[PDB]
Amino acid sequence: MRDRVRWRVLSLPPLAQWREVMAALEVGPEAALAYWHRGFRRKEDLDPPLALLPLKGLREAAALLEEALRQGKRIRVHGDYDADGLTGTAILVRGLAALGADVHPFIPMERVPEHLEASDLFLTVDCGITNHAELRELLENGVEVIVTDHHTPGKTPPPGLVVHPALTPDLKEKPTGAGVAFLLLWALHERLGLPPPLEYADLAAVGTIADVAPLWGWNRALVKEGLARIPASSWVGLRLLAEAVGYTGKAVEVAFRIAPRINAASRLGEAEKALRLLLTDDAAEAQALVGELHRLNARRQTLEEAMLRKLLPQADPEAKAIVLLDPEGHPGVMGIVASRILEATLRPVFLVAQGKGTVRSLAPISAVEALRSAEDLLLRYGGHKEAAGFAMDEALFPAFKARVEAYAARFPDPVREVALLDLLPEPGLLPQVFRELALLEPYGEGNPEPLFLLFGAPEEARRLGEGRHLAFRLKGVRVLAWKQGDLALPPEVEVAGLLSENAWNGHLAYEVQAVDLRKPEALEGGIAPFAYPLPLLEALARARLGEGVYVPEDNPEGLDYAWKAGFRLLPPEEAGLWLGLPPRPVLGRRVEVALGREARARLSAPPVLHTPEARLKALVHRRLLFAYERRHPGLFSEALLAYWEVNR
Repeated sequence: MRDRVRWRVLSLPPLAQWREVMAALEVGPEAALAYWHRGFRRKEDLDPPLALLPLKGLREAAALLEEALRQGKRIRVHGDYDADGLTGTAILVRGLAALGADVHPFIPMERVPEHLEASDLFLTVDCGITNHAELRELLENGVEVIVTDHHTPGKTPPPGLVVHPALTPDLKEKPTGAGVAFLLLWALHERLGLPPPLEYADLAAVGTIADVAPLWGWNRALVKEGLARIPASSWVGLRLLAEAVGYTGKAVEVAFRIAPRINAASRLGEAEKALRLLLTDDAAEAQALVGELHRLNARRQTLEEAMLRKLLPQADPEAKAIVLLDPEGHPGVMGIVASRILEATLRPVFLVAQGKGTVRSLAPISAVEALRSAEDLLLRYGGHKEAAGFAMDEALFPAFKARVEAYAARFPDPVREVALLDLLPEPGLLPQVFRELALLEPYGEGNPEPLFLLFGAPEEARRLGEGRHLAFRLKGVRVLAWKQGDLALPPEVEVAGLLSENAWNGHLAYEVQAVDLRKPEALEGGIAPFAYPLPLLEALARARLGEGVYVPEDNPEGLDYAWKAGFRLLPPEEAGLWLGLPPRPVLGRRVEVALGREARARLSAPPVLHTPEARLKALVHRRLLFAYERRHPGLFSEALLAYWEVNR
């Protein structure tokens, strides 16, 4: 598990593009790197337009709804029960009610006859993509059907009007159920001559974060609009839930504090509670409902901890697959218990409780493809590569366990990657870099917060507690971390951490929150090697032995000791050993390079005149020294190409 983790330094971009990004966006090289990796290049990519995505079927549904409203038809909004489904349902229910629609909600064939008597138009939120047979509402008695969902569409769309992103050719946005609900309300507003329903973007944003959709393009735009409307929401229940959790406008707070409370209600059978919170305009009742979700959340956490405690100490080792059975375990919390086991384990995880099953997988193992490998054993099932679910008679557990364990063995051990943006800059530059990274927010599925690589010997190390937690400094910057089993740092450490702005007592401190920490190891990254870092003393020996060598015109102080000493001086393109850097590229040259220690060459070590693209050259220089000291051919070679260009 803690041996199947790889650290990769992210590639450097072409310097002409790098500079293009720095200029537009107006930022330094570190932030430009992150921006370039996430695809942001014009000032336009940071604030995409929140516009009406032209989904396929959207206009017809909008027309169909206009008709429903004018003709006073009765509408039933049938939504999914997770946060995305509930916020989407609230969007449509509040939205349509505001326009004089006769509309009510409904949240989960045996119910089809109820839907029939109670409704003229049937609106599904984040569901119904493969509910064909329910074609009776369409057939047997004239009930109009509108389907809005974003779950994997079957081989053929179902009856009634369907509004699905993955059914719109081209289109590369990935709106969720709440997002689609939001677009549909928008389309209806266009038809009626009304302005965009921007006040519903907070509800849309919540659902969007909850369903872990990619935070880019439209999704990114939508969330920025919504995160900002939350503090003064038009929905007192959402504003009150957000304050209860100390919301400060950050997407991470939604994903981890707001949506979980809504989901807890649902997973515990009290989903109407969460829905009502989103629909009431009475603050008193809203206040009370927030207490109720707080109690449901606290309950879900309690059960989740008990289950985790019973299960984690089990079938984990190096078992290709983790298949555990907990008979009396609550079905509503096993999904999160699987994820926590999966993370602490880097192995697919299968849980079964009260005849229901959940799967959390990763790497080359498709969660749903494992289940398929043992499908005749299940009563029902379905999912994707990372998450899947099923029902099964617990009697078939051993058969199931073996099947899926055998299936996972058909693959290589999963390996977790940690993506490094770059070396962390000198402490003096941390503030500006942090402010420049700021425009990347909101962080999330789309774009994760960037990590930096700090490297050195830990000083002023001080524990804070009686284990794990500690603090220390690496080359002038304070780093906080949870020493992963051992405490006491090796003589030298490598850290992958978040650059933090820690407010305390009215003053700010910029330091690193380690997400991972370890004894130096081989780093992934760089381009195809051509320059191989060679230690200075080793290089001078060979030079003295008479090897064909190269010493650049700069620092003729060294080029002198060479003449005096009689080195077989040669031009860089033909000598296989360099004691310094040539001014212009020399490729097609598999060579060995040395800088020194006192070497004038080693003066890629002095600072400059900051602020401008001087900060660029400095990042390149820091890199060269790093790759040189770590004897990393790829990173050195890559850093050397960028060095050639930042000097042209």
